[PDB]
Amino acid sequence: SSGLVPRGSHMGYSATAPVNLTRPATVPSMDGWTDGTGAWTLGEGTRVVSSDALAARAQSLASELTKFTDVDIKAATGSATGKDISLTLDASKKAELGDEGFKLNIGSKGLEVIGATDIGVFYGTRSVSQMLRQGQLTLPAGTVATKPKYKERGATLCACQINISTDWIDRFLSDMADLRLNYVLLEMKLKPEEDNTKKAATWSYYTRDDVKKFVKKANNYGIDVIPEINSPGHMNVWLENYPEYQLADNSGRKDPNKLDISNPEAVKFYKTLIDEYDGVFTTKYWHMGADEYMIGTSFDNYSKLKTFAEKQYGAGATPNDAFTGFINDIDKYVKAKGKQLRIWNDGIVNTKNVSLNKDIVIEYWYGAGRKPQELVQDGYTLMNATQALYWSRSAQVYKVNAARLYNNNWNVGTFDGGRQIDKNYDKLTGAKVSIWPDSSYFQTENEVEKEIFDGMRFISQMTWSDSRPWATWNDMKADIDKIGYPLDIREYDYTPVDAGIYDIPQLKSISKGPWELITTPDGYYQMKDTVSGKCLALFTGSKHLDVVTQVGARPELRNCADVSVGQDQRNTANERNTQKWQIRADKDGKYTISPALTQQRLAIATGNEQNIDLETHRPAAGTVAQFPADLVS
Ligand SMILES: CC(=O)N[C@H]1CN2CC[C@H](O)[C@@H]2[C@@H](O)[C@@H]1O[C@@H]1O[C@H](CO)[C@H](O)[C@H](O)[C@H]1O
Repeated sequence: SSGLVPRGSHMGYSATAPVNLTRPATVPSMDGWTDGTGAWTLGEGTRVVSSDALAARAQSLASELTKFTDVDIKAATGSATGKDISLTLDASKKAELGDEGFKLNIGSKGLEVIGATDIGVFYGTRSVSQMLRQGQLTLPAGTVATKPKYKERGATLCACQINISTDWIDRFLSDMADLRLNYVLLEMKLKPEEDNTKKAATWSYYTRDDVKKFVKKANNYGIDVIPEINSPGHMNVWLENYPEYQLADNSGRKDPNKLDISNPEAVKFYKTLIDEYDGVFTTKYWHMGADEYMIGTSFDNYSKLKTFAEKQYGAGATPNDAFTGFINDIDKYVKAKGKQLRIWNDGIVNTKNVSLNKDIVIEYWYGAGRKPQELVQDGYTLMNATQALYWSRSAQVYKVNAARLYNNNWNVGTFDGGRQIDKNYDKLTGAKVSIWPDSSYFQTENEVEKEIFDGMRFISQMTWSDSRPWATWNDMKADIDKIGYPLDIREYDYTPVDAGIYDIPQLKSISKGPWELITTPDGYYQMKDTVSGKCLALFTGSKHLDVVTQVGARPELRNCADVSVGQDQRNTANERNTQKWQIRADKDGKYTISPALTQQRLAIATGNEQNIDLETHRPAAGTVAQFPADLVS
C-alpha cells in the first residue's frame, strides 16, 4: 500500500521547501518574481495584521480567507509574526508602485503586502486571495513588485433600454476588482425627476439610491464608474416622449433616436440630464457617446443642420461642423463642472470651420476615419475599445475570442481591424471589453456572466501585465479556472428556494395554483401552474430591444418551454427566456419574483403607482403585473 498522507505542514515560514513547489497563478500575472529560500504556510493562528487605518481591509481579507481555507483567520493590529499576512500602506513608494501597484514579500517575516495607496494595498490583497484559494496553503518564498502598464482597464457595460440588475452589477464589480480592472463605462438611465425630464422615466432606469450604492461599492474597489448618455444619436429612450426635441429630415419625419442639435431647448434638455447625473456619480468624467448619429441615413437628408452650421459657425460650415460644435459645446459645459469629456471615435469627422477640442478622450472602436495612427499624430488621447473585444447577446459576429487574441499577439496598441499603433504611445490610456445587449431575449444576464468570464481575464492580463507568461491560451485557461471567481460571486444566492411545489398568493389572479418550481442552469426558475399545465411568462407589452419594458405589463400562461437548454438554442430563445423568473430573498425572509429578462418585479397593482407608461395604460387594479421595484416598496 502507498501510504499516501497529507503533508500537513506547520503554519508560518519554513526554511525548507521543495525547489519546484508550485507558485499558484494569479490574473493579472505578477511577472519577475524573485524566488527566495523556503516557503510560507497559512495555518491555525495566522492572522491578517495591519494599522488602524487598514483595519477594514484587514478584517475583510481575514473573513474572506476564513471562508476559502476553512481556517479561522482573525484580523489584528500591532506586531506581525512570521505566521501572519501583513498589510502595509507606504506612500513613499509611489515611484516604484504608482497609484495602483503593490509588492509581495513572502518569507520569514510572513506574507507582506505593500502598497503606496489604499487601492494598491487592496489590489495586493486580490493576489493574496487568488493565490490561497486554489487548495494550496503553502506559498514559495520570495518577492515581487507589480504595477499596471495602463491607467484605464475594464469594460463598457451597456445597461441601456434593458435593465441589468443591481445585483448583477454588484457581482460584476467584485469580478472586476478581483482582476484589478478599474474602469466601467456604464451607459444607463438614471431615473429623471425634473418636470422638464420626467416623461423619460421609462424602464430601464436606476434610482438615485441604487446608483449611490453601486458607485460607493465601486469606489471601495478602486473602480471609476463613468456614466454615458449617448447623444446626439441613439436617444430613443430619452426622446420617445419628447418629440419636440427630435430631429426631422427634409420631409418632416422625426426620429426619436436623433436629438435636434439646432434646437437650443433640446441641447438644454441634454444638459439638464448631465446635471441630474452629477449628484450621484463621483467620477471626474462625462461620456456623451457621439456614435452612429446618422446610421441608417446621411446628413444630406437633414438640410436644417447645414443651415444651422452656416449660421452658427460661418459660411462654408457643414453638418459635420455642427456635430463637432455640439461636442465642443458639451465639452465646455462639463469642464465648467470640473469634468473631462469622453466620446466614441466615429463621431470625429472631416470638419471645415470647427475642430474638435483635443482635451476630449477618444475611445476608439471603429476603423473609420481618422485611422488610429492619424489620431496619434494629432495628439489625441486614446483608449482602445476595439470591436474584437465586443460581446453582443444577439449579434454573433460580436463574441470575444480570447484564445485567438492571446495566440495571435494582440496588445493594447492593436486598435480596431488590426491597426497597430505604438503600444507605448504616451496618451494611450488603456483598453476595454464591451458588453452590449442588442436584441436581448437570446441570452439572460446570467448567461452573459458565464460567457464573458474568459474575455475579462484576457483584458485584465493585457492591460496590467501586457505579457504572455502562459505558453498558450489553453495554459492560461487552466489557471484562470483554478483561480475562479471572487467570494461574493461564489456566495450569491442564485436560487434561494428549492425546486418543488409552492403556494403563491401573489399569483392568485392568474391561477389558484399551486405552482411547480424548477431551477435552470443560469440560476432562474420556471413556474408551472398545476391547474392549467401551462407556465408563467412575461411575454406581452411594449418593448425595447425585443424585451418587454412596459411598466405594468401583465404575465400570462403559455405552453411550457424547455428551460433546461443553453443559449445556443437561438430558435426557441424568446419562449424559453420569457419563462425564466428570478426569485430573491428580502431582508429578511420574504420573496420577490422578477421576470428574468425585464428585471421589474411582480406586484399586485394598487392603481397608485406613478409612471409615464401608466398614464397611457394601467393594468386593472388588484391584478398582478410587473413594475420597477421603486414603485412597489
Ligand atoms: C459605440 C458602438 O459600438 N455603437 C453601437 C454599435 N456597436 C457594434 C456592436 C454592438 O451591437 C454595438 C451597438 O450595440 C452599439 O450601440 C449601442 O446600442 C445600445 C443598445 O444595444 C444603446 O442603444 C447605445 O446607445 C448604442 O450606442
